[PDB]
Amino acid sequence: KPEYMSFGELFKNSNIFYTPTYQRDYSWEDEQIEQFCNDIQDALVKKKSKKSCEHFFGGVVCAQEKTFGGHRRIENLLVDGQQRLSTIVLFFSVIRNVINSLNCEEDKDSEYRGMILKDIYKYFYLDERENREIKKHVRITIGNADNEFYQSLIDDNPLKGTRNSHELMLRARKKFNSFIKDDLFKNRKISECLEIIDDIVKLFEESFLVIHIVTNSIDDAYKLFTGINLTEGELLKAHTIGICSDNLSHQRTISDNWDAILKHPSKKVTDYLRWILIMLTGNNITASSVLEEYKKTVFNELISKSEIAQTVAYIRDCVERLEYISSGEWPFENNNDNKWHKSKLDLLINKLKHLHAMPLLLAASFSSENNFKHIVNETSKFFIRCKMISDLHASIFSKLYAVLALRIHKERDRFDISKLHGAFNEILLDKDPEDVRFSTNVRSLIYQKKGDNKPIKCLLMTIQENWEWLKQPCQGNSLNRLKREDQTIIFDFNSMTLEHIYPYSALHEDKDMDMEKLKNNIGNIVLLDPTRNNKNDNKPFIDKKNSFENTGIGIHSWIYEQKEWTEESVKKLTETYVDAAVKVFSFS
Amino acid sequence: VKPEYMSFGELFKNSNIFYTPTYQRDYSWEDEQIEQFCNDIQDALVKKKSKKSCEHFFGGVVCAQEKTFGGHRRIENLLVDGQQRLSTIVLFFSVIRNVINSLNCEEDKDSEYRGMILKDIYKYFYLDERENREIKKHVRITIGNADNEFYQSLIDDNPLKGTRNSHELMLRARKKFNSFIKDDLFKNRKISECLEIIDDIVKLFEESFLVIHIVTNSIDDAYKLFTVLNDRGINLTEGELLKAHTIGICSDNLSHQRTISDNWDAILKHPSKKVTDYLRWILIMLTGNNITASSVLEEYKKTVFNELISKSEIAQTVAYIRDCVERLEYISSGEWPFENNNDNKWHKSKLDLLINKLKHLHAMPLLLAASFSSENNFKHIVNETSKFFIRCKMISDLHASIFSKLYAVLALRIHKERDRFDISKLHGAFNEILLDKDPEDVRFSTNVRSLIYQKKGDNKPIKCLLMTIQENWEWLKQPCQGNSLNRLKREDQTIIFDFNSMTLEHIYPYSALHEDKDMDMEKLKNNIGNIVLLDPTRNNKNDNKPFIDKKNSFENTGIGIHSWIYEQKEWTEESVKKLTETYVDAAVKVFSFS
Repeated sequence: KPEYMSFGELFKNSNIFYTPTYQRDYSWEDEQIEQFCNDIQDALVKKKSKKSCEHFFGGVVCAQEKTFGGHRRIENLLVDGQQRLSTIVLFFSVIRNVINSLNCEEDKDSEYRGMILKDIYKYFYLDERENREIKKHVRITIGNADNEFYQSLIDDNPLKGTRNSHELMLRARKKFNSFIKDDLFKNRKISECLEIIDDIVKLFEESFLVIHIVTNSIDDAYKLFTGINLTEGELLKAHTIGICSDNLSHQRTISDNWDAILKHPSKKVTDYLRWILIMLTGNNITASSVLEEYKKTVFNELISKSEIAQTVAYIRDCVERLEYISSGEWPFENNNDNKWHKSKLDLLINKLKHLHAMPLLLAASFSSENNFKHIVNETSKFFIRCKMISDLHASIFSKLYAVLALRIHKERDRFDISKLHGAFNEILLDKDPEDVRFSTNVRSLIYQKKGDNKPIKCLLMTIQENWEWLKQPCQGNSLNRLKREDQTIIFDFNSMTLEHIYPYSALHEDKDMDMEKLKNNIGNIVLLDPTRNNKNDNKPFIDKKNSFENTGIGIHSWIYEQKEWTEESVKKLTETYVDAAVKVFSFS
Repeated sequence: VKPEYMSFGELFKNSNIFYTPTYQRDYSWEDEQIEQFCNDIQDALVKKKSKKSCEHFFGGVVCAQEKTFGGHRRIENLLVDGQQRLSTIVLFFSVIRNVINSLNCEEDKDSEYRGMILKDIYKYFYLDERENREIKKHVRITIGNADNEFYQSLIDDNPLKGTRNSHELMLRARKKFNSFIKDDLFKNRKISECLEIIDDIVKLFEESFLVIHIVTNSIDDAYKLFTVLNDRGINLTEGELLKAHTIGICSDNLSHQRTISDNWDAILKHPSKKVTDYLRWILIMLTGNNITASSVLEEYKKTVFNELISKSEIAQTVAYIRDCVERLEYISSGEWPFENNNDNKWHKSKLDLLINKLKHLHAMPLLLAASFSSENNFKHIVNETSKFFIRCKMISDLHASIFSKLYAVLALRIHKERDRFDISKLHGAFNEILLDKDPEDVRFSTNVRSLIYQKKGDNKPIKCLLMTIQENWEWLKQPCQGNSLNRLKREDQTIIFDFNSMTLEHIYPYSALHEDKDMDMEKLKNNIGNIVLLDPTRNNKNDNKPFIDKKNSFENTGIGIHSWIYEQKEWTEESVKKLTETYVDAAVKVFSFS
């Protein structure tokens, strides 16, 4: 059935290729350039026996093809594949330059070299006659920052080179020379040497294929895979400037702000833009539709008052913050010690990798620093209960955080914390009526023999930090809990100690054969004190009691009181945990 | 100059029969995918009231082979990308069809506008194969083993009861489509108006909602078109693809097919990214030749899953692949892989640093191979690698390819040598790189020298440095011996620093009161020569006041550089210069492997 075409065919036909405006810099590194050569050689090797067909880079995606509006005969707005075609040309400039310097005394420069040279002419130029003049254009033109220098490389008279991409090209060529001269020519006579290049020419003609896909617009091409060449950032840079046509001032402001955004690499740009939008709109917009939604909501004509110019600058500022918050780091200046909350932000996204919260936090950062502080803290507690302890589907977070994120964006410092609780509370009533699913889970928590034990550690740590408020006689309201919570201790999971009250590993003297069934149950587990008290304990309860004498951790009191630790005392702690778990992870 | 497209309707007007590949992944769209599917419909409906309503959705339905000569129905299509979009159209029409089950016999529109629109839309559900004697109408979309049972039932409006999370998603999708047409669209509309929009719905899926049908040559090829950067409704990964290829080799010994099939099943439990990442890091370990993401499918096929290796080892490897995948589940998130009974907390903290705090994923093939070595060899690698990464990436900024070969080769050597590997190899390996990229330590040295305190960050670079010289201080001081193995033996493991509670003090004060504000010194204030770590426990810094009124901080403390600082009379530009050199010197010694 299917129709495929070789790379030669792409250049055989009268095609001219050119990149989009805002085409990203060349990005092929040695990993790509080696693979490009080794692909060749596998197929040279296979030549001796079996087939060399390779479906290279299936898909050279083109966005328009004007036969009367071309650059020369058929313009192609290359959306994906530019690198490959670009380098292929580069590679052939190397084949031409190596060959041209071969000795070639007898019947080669006379014959075979010239026959090879006409067959690759097509990778460099396309001749066209108007009357008596043979005007001839180049077959591929790359990004604006690069093209000038690339062309230089193809003319084998390179320019100096002003940036990374220029260099990345220079190395690929350096590598190509080594690949032909050293790795393929090796030790061979000119006739043996041409024979192998004639096979390279023939590979690109017959064996190396792609699917040539034509498309109606840049956006449609782009939609085929929603980012070596174009991100949403580049498309928005373009759209956004195109909106500010008359005002040549607003443009330069915008171009600059986008360039600062586009510096950062593909994945992070797109992910930031998504998060930013989710905030602004208050909807869990899907990855593909981000490009579309940006234009419908944030960048449009009713919108289009050169507010867009302001918004672009707002995007940058958001990006500058996200570089802190995406890596778990505090967005505000360091003076306020604020270490305890700083420890939460790190926990929340470096340790538990709860990125969903991002638009929340971003919007939070545009509120007050106290707000940010409380939002981070609480949003942890939520995530812990909801997905560390319970295993709810993450879609719980999607819609919740988006409205919140939006709320906070409008309300800023007049945003009040209580909104967060009610918000969290709603959701938790719906999915957990009487704090009964949360409870059953906390109850069925087992210590892990291999983990860092995040889920148990999160639970203990947090109740401990909200212990004082647990034992305050009445009300225990969540807003009071947030005012009267312990921030003096910054718990490190790496140095946290999780004690087995009935010992983890007991020998014959310690016995209790059917207490062994009980160990690992949460009820047989306490957070030891990491305050200077040093937890070098392996023994039975009676022996190891000094561990709980008069220490900073709340539940240690009642653990001391026990003359012995039995099946029943395990049940008695389990419920104490399960209880405070509920009061401490509930919201009002 | 005109490019080809086709609508979802044209797709279905032809005599197509769409099916998924074997092992096609479970249905994965959630409320954000469907809330978009719907908002797409209404905007086009709102744009119908003025301008054009064209819209290129899921451009790129990609089939793998075609047969019309002899078909189950006329034309059969193996879908490798598109299924999920096409499936929630069949779903969404089934929902319109039950919403035209609202007004029975009602006023000359049933046989006119309801019987008609039923048949104009009949096409998404069944394709009438008239056949030799008996009419055989088949369903026009099939979606791989897990769902198809439950799915077929739902469109019919005779739903089964869910057994998987996927089953719920479709059930939610149905339920949300219900609500849309009745509450968003039909909301106070004369049923004449209502039919008018149901009708104008089909017209979009006829004329306005386009795609690009691509026909590929093989499944591999269809997948190659997705080699780079697509993330929604993944129907396959290298994992699923590899399961077929590996089964296809181990077929005529069912013993292997069952053990194989169940392992990949266990593997393929994990979400696709983790799967393709894990698969690469293992291949790298198995070859010692770090290989482009874009080539993992093939390099698995001509290396560890070839025909000359068709020795039933294949099934043992696939099992091994799963051993690794279990391990990688821990290491990947910085969590210790061994039985954590034997405390080893300090090294645990270094793994969490390396993977969760500094994010040096490049190391996974190395870390993985080491986990198959002694837990000692593991301990030491995580340690020494964190040293090398701090040096090369956090302080210096050598480009990440440096690591790519270095680790690939090391991971093999560790895989091959196992528990009788010796650390001095890892040091040598590291040491060769530094002899190459930084022969006389001058690059690393100046980078250290020009480290500045950050007004906003966590200061991870300066912290990585001061903690690490701090932790190796009794070795920096000893009557000099200078051996990397020596350092490793003598190294302090008694404190476990938490970046969140670690304190960086400016020796000349951060914000100095004018009475104490020397101006030449301010040009230095944030330079590392004026920065020191503080005893985490014990003393806590709160004070931005002058050196002299501030000397109590260093007196009899746990951290070595304090002794010298205590000994000063004043804190001059000259004393700064001196410290810089000390830090530069400590670094060069603590961060080398000779």
